[PDB]
Amino acid sequence: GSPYTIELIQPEDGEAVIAMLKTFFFKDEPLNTFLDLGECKELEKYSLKPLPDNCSYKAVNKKGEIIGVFLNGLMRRPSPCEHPKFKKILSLMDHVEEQFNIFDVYPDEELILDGKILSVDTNYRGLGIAGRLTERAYEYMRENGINVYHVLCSSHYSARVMEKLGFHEVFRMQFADYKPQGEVVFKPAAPHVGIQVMAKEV
Ligand SMILES: CC(C)(COP(=O)(O)OP(=O)(O)OC[C@H]1O[C@@H](n2cnc3c(N)ncnc32)[C@H](O)[C@@H]1OP(=O)(O)O)[C@@H](O)C(=O)NCCC(=O)NCCS
Ligand SMILES: [NH3+]CCc1ccccc1
Repeated sequence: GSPYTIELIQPEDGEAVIAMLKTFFFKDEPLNTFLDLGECKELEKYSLKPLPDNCSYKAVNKKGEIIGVFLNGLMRRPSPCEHPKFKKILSLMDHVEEQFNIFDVYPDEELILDGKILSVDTNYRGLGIAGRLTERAYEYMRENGINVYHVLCSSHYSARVMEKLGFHEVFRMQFADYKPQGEVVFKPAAPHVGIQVMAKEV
């Protein structure tokens, strides 16, 4: 009996979204937790960047507070940062993109939807809000003729959200195996075993 709405995130929402992410995602996404991310303007800018694509969604409670967000942006088929902790995360994301091209799985797709930042207020977890946020994007995909939803998960819990919705894990990289320059960079808490790249054909 905790009602909420699912709404498109507007440009004026940037501040509220960042406030929520700082309380939750910035502290409790597993890589951020492992590194103890702290203040990070670069992740703020990173989070705001896809908003103008108009396919990022917020869950809002009966008090008008944001209790969940899924920030998404369009991702195109490829063709030929001072914050020292976020730099490591960014390098990991570059690395995955170097080792796995989602577009090889979908050779006839030019544009796909990329699920970038997913966060739900701890008090409201286990109610399927992340799933509701994810499904909302299907409406956008259908309107725009987008066929694939790609979500790189750094959490076993977000991977579970995607699995319930019928996403399949098309690439796994275990953190224990990520050793750029020969040494382990990340050792997040179990059950977060690795990067789980999830894809749905909607
Ligand atoms: C990942 C996250 C967005 C899921 O949101 P959610 O709305 O709770 O999603 P769900 O209700 O489907 O729960 C997913 C799974 O989380 C697990 N979970 C972790 N903590 C939980 C808790 N406090 N309450 C209930 N379930 C929890 C459960 O295994 C659950 O599976 P199940 O309910 O089907 O048995 C949320 O856990 C979160 O914000 N985590 C921290 C930030 C993060 O890791 N983001 C994703 C990085 S890719
Ligand atoms: N998709 C999750 C990856 C991630 C982890 C931490 C900061 C930004 C992005």
